[PDB]
Amino acid sequence: ADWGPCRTASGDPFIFVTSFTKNIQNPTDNVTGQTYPDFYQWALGDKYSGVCECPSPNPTEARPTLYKTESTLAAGHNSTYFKITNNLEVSTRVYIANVGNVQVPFINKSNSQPGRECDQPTFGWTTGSKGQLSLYIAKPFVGEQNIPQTIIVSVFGTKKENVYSSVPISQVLLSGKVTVTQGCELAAGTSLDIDFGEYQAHDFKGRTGQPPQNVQKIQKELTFNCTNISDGVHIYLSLEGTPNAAYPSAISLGNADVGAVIEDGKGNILKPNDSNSLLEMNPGSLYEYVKRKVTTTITAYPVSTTGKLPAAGDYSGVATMHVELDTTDLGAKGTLKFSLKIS
Repeated sequence: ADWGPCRTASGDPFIFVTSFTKNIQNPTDNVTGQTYPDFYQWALGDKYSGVCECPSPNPTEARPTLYKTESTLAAGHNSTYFKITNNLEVSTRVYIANVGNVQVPFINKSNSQPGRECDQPTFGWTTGSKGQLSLYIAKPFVGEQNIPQTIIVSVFGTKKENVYSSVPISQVLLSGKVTVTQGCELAAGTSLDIDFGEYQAHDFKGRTGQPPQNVQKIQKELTFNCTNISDGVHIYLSLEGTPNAAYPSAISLGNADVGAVIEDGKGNILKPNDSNSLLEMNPGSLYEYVKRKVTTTITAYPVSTTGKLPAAGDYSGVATMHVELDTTDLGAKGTLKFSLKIS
């Protein structure tokens, strides 16, 4: 006997089913505060039957339906974001006819469609069927996070401002998956010239597969800033480059008789274009949840490839560093540029 709350035909809310997959491509985006606003929108084909309290089953007046939403999740980082998992938060908008996509929570939003849905349930109710979700990283995670089926919002309806039932007319069930990507980048400000300097041609004579007489070995420290790589993963350096034809352990210097070698300081040569030749780096320790600094030194020097007296000239060559995980090739991270002078 007065305008009041709406209910479904059964009394139990109608459940709308939603889901998404978010794949975060940039490793470094996996950071506290990262936000994907209004990234997923649902536009569902499901509908339900409903009826409201009214002063009689066929009242003289009509009234529009007013809608309220409430989050069914715990509070997140502000009044419109709510915790969905240990690491993720969500914010929602729900469509109300003749209003728009209204930010949850909201109250007393009118459909501006006066009616008399007061007697037997009527068909065609859709509130809940359309909405939009925003995702927020509260804490970064490694790998993937699966959001199991969870009710995230309750929709209530009424014919009387501020008078709502404790039982919603509809709810929104969400599931989904968020993934992150492993990555490493060479530290900024790292120069990649390796200048072997000058040698007399006679320094290489008769020294096949070895460095020259009076060799000045070059040492270089490499630091990679890696993200989303858990302990237990081995992280290697590998070289992409043209091997010397006579001595393939060496990188081409555009001369048949001399070449460039990179090794680990212990005589283990990192051979170019050889998928079995890998230099295991120190993977460091996680910090800021998902970051780690991965380091190695390399030792470089020219070698005689043939034992023959090389011609005087200015020689150069290149080798592109890759970082590989176990392999997964994270891609080219910088090109070493070799120079050698033979007088």
